[PDB]
Amino acid sequence: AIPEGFSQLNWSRGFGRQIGPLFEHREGPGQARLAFRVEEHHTNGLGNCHGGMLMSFADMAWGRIISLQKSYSWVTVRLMCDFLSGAKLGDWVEGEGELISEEDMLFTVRGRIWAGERTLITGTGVFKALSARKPRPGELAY
Amino acid sequence: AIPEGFSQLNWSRGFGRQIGPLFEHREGPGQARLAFRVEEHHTNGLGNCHGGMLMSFADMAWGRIISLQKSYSWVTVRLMCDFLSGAKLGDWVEGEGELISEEDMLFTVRGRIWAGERTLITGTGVFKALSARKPRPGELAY
Repeated sequence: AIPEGFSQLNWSRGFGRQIGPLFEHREGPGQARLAFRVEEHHTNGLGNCHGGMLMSFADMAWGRIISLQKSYSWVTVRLMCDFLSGAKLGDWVEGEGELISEEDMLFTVRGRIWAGERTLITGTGVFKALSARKPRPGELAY
Repeated sequence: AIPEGFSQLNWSRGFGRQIGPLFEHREGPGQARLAFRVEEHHTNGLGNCHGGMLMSFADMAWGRIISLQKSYSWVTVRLMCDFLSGAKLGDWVEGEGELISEEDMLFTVRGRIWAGERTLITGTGVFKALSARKPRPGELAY
């Protein structure tokens, strides 16, 4: 029962699959959102989401902006996260960034991660767009 | 062939196992260091370590300070990472923090992650120590 508007992302290999399952919001309003359900392999072994998981999730959730806007490959240059509250096993966690500025292909994204009415993380990411790649469904270039 | 001074950390479940294998430095000089070898499940599918992996690794590497000093459970309150260079498949990556200050159980740790002579990440973590837990071998309380 995936929350309305979301569909599962599918990787075959690499780090996204290690930390999945992750979900992306469909095209239109809320498209910039990713989500995940806290599962045992996300946790600290004690029923709570590991903060390292939430940072990895913020990295991907907030960088999603650049993918959608440009369909460029990109790399994190800076990531800053303040942790306000925790997530537990089975929480539906969501993440989104807002694109504030771009200078010479450095995109600054202000971001949040939340689980319902609880804000888990507030922070800022700076991502460097590298070069054009094959567009993916839902991206502007697709 | 684990680099001299390191032994594999072993988890049975949870997020550390998802992102392993990780290694910890033996007791004595360098004890505060963790390490990992970049494997395919760490990468971006293109031979390079995902930046989200490196942040998760920094979280655990830099918080290791509190574990060693206190054998307290702890939680990340703030994590800030500037990414200077990338790691590739098969690189031996190491991470360590230096404990700068403590106020009322918030421990501020200045940190680095490196692969040989390359610094991958410089940053700062603030960790909140929560309560005593069972000491682990190599920790001060053990």
